[PDB]
Amino acid sequence: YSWKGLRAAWINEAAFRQEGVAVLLAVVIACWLDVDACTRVLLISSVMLVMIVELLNSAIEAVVDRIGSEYHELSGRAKDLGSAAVLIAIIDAVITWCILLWSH
Amino acid sequence: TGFTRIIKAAGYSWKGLRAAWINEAAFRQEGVAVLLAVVIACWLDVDACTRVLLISSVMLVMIVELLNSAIEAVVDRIGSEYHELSGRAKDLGSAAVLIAIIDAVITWCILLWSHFG
Amino acid sequence: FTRIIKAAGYSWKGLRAAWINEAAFRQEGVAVLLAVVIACWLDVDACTRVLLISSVMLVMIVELLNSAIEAVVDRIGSEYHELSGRAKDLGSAAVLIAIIDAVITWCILLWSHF
Ligand SMILES: CCCCCCCC/C=C\CCCCCCCC(=O)OC[C@H](O)CO
Repeated sequence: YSWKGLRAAWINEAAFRQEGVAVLLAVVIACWLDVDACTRVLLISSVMLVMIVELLNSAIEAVVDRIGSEYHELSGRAKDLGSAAVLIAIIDAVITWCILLWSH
Repeated sequence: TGFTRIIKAAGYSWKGLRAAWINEAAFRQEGVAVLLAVVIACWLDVDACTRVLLISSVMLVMIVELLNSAIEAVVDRIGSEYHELSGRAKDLGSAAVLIAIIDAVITWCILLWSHFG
Repeated sequence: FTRIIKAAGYSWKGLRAAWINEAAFRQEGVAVLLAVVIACWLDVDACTRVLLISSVMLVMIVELLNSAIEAVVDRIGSEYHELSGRAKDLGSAAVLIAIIDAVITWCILLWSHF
């Protein structure tokens, strides 16, 4: 269950690949710069959160497709809603870094 | 076509935000509360760590609520095919949102009560 | 206040159902209680105390959403006879990242604290 999903998300969508490399990249940047623990955590928790949400949205997209092939207005709403949840996570993480980084 | 997809899903997301605000009423109310909290945190005299924690905590609520709205949208969709509905998934979704708000409340209280006397 | 009690009730019904049905959620429940007690016990600043709790809270949030997704699939697969756990896999991956995030948070904070 755990690892099975992580791989499929990495093989299929760049939206997870781009954030995936970002997560690794963010951790490196956080550890290199001399900041306090709270700042170190907030920078990686933000980027990892986007990955967390992206995985959940990817689960939503998977269910919608399994049910039917009809272009229904409710199922289409679901994939859009989940897509918005990731957007906020991206926005939140971007806002997070900018606020914290502006010191440096 | 990677550059093209950047605006593709941007359209989906923006359409999702519109869809949430119009249909979901709980998203409307929390958004009011959240947007207020964000502005307050943006004008509060606090450190960057405190400022982020104040904004992120209420932002998560919006993120969770959106996922709950997506989940409910699937249950409501499936409700077309099958007559009976436990509502067990929707209850879990509501639970998740609750914990988010609880977290946001606890985060704010702890951060303020320390920052303040 | 007309409908907000109903919403909260739904949230309670879900929490109680998750506590009984899923024993993994039971483990995460104590983890939050632990995090709260540990953070309040140890002499730490507000920002650190929040991050310790918020991490474990985040896991619990994701687990509830994951359990909600699984509850959807378990309704579908029961009647469709179609059994492809693409959703339960991605859903479980999302929880794992929450776990990892909590561990790193607890590591990074406590390592700089001591
Ligand atoms: C350094 C701090 C800021 C960066 C780190 C935090 C943000 C996540 C990383 C990259 C954003 C670009 C990659 C994602 C591109 C869009 C993905 C997308 O739209 O995915 C479809 C849908 O929105 C969901 O399923």
